[PDB]
Amino acid sequence: SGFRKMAFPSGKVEGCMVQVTCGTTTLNGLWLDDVVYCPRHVICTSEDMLNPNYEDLLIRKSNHNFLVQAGNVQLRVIGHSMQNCVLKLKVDTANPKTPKYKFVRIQPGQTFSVLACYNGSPSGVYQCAMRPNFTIKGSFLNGSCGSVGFNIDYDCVSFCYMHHMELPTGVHAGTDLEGNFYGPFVDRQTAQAAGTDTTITVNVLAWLYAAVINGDRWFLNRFTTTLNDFNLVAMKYNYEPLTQDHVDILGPLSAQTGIAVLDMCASLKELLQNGMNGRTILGSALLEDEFTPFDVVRQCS
Repeated sequence: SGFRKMAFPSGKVEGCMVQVTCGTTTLNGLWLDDVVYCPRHVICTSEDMLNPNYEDLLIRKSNHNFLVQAGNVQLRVIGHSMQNCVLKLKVDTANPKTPKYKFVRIQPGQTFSVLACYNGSPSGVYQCAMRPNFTIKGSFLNGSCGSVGFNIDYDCVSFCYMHHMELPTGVHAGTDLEGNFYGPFVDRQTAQAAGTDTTITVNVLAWLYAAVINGDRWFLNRFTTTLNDFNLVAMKYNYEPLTQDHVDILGPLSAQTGIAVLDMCASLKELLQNGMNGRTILGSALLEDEFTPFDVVRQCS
């Protein structure tokens, strides 16, 4: 019983976090085998941040310009190279704690765990969701650049995000482990802002299934709707369209609970049109959209 925003256990990632210093800029890196990954803007200075030419900035550096610290052990850099917006720092020692791992890019609407780190040292772990507009609503303070986001499956860590910057609404932007930004964001000072966002409909429905699995049934009703007329109401409340694939993915939950997907949609339609009238669902007074069908199945079922 119960439902919480649950993150993956972080040990496997914690053993990969290091501190990378260059000039007076210090931030976090990820140490896998004999490579350290970090945001390339570690090579920047404040007065070249408006319009930096990273290729020029990097060609002017030597391996000894990069201090890498793994706890108390200093790691000797024996090479460096740029891959898109990350820097790969070759070091002389393979990380003995390297887990089995993969670099995966995630989709908007998918969730992951973030290990917030400062000066190479982990601070906390929380669950996140990639918003439709390719930002994340993280919790990050100065110096959290380089903290990573990940998923764990059968002992293998799929790294999907490295933190790079905070946008003006206080939401966050980063790239995947190959250095490619999520969204239309760049690592330089511009007017760039988060675009408009939508609510992740399939997650909201998954979450309503979780609730039913946990005994919250007040919002259910005997009605059913077509996928077309549901999406008519969705598009009006700034919800993403629902698809047959969404319905298929919701299958396992629908069958476990006995509530057909389109029946639950009738519930959602009602909730959007009249609010909750002072009631809560799974401890929340608003529709939660940062729980995938996978997440629910993992916690419930």
